[PDB]
Amino acid sequence: HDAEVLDSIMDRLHEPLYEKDTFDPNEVLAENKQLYEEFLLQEISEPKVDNLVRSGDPLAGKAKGTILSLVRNSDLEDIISSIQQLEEEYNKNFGYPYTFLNDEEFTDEFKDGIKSILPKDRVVEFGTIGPDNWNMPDSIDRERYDQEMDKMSEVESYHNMCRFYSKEFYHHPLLSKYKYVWRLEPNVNFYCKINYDVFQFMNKNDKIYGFVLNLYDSPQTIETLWTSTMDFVEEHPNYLNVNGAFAWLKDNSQNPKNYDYTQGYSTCHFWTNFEIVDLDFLRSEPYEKYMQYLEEKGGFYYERWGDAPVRSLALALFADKSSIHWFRDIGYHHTPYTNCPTCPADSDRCNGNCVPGKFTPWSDLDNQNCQATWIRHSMSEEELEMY
Ligand SMILES: [Ca+2]
Ligand SMILES: [Ca+2]
Ligand SMILES: [Ca+2]
Repeated sequence: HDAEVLDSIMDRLHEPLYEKDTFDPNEVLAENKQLYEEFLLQEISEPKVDNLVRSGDPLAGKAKGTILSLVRNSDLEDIISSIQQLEEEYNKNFGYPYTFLNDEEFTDEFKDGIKSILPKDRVVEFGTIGPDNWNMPDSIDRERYDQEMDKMSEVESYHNMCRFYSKEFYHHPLLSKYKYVWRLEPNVNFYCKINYDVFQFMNKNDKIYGFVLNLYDSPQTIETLWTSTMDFVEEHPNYLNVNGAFAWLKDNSQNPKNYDYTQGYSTCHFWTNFEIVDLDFLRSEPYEKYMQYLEEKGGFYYERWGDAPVRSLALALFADKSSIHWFRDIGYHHTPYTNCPTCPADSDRCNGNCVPGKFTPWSDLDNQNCQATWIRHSMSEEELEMY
């Protein structure tokens, strides 16, 4: 980068978005609820773009994409619930395959249970994760881990999962053939019909990532993630994209404590239990190098670094934010949050099982919402008018 542009990014990354003590977080919270509400109460239906691929168009079903679920055998019924909703609101008209991964061996009953609730011609693949692509690596000092996890109270397997979903899933052999994943978790809800091919929408409009919910994280899980990340970026300034979502990373105005705790990160992240992702990005040098650097720091184990903030940092820093799409139209819930859009009055696109704009039923969690920051600072001119 031109030194001036780069310098100006570095400056922004080293200072809070709003000067300390020039704002009251409670007023910021209210303003932000209001901004969120304006978007959520707007009547929308689908992206206002040219190229949407309908069900049965020649391009429908032709993206190299899969729906991906990381599961244990005991998740069978919960993942079935999610699958049925996904099929009902979207995939019954497009027929993308499912890929299931598990750190243990899948049982035949899991597999048959899955197959029994999908159409006969729906393609499903089940893959085990090699122990060496899951387990705590040798580079981690286990007693140091045990010590840190003693204080922090945890399941080792949760740490493995976070790491796996940060840096390994996209290397799984079953995924080598795909460019796109729609990540699906157990026990979620979808509320609204999607009548265009989501992957083709991504490809045709150059979106590398899609999300529905955007949240604050727990700062104690990621104590040195941001500081380490800052040092990484200073060693690889060429990985920065000039239109990174830098303000979103630096917004200290709603939860200034989260910012102080991390010494510079809002903790805002895409809530990755839902994600649509272009794997070219995760396979690209900046993302792979960042993952190797976090692997070397050990924070996946010495701290509790979630795949969400990790993914989000990399997306914010190494890509143009205008390529990150907020799927406002995908009504979605995973406890305790819901993205529930508003339809025109005559529309049956949404099934009526979510209350439009009701982010969570527990108003104490309202300040975990980071969507307003995303709207205010990260949405490109195109994204702002896209619905
Ligand atoms: Ca400067
Ligand atoms: Ca620095
Ligand atoms: Ca430094």
